Amino acid sequence: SPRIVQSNDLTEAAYSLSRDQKRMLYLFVDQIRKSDGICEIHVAKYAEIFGLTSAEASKDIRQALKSFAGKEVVFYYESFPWFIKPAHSPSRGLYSVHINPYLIPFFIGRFTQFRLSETKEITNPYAMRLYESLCQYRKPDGSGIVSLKIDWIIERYQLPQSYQRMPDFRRRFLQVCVNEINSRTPMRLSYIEKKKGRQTTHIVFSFRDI
DNA sequence: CCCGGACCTGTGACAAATTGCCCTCAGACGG
DNA sequence: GCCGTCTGAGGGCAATTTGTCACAGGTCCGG
Ligand SMILES: [Mg+2]
Ligand SMILES: [Mg+2]
Ligand SMILES: [Mg+2]
Ligand SMILES: [Mg+2]
Repeated sequence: SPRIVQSNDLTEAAYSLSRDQKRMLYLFVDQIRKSDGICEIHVAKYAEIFGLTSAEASKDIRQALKSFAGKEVVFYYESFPWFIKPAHSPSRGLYSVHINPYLIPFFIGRFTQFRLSETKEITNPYAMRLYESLCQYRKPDGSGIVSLKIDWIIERYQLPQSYQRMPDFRRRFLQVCVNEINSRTPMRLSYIEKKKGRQTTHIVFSFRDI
């Protein structure tokens, strides 16, 4: 199945994208890498890849696409827009898109890689971003260990402000996303909290392959 | 000493957003 | 050439999940 590879600069960039937008983003990165920035998406191809109907596929592409306008990317800093022209459909069931050509070197570079089947069942976009960043530290054999700082998680993934209250961080982001990964990917994930005084400062993740 | 106050935790409520579903009807094609 | 079928572009839904905040209940500080 398709092998995603991506620069670590993208794995650790600051942005806010939905699940549907990240799914499309994987195919753009795949298309670009297999080579001006103009990519293409076929409704019927998207539907088969993610086990959707043609109807529900069309709805996902259309709304994702019009929601890209105004979206930006920050590499730690420098900010860029994803698109430099609105999307448009030349043919029925087919969409044409214009990626910011200045993003090309950030896609292809110290790199991260995973098969697309590993992620196509994750629903929460924050849970996707976590699985990508763990992959960045994965070994050939399938294990790894990493400590991520809570302030850095909040900035890079752009979690909403009420998750600055730690019990909400635990309840609505950490537990759910560890649970999706353990239920929806071939990984098996555990964690422990590092504290300093009263504040929790980092989360230490350990994982292996099933 | 115990207070009021500034921290921290977890849970119950509700509001706002997203999920996979359902139905309608015109476009493109082929036989 | 007309029509039957597969597409996909629209319009909606209720059931779940995600985002937000009040309040109970712990500690330690300082005065
Ligand atoms: Mg959808
Ligand atoms: Mg009393
Ligand atoms: Mg009680
Ligand atoms: Mg009290």
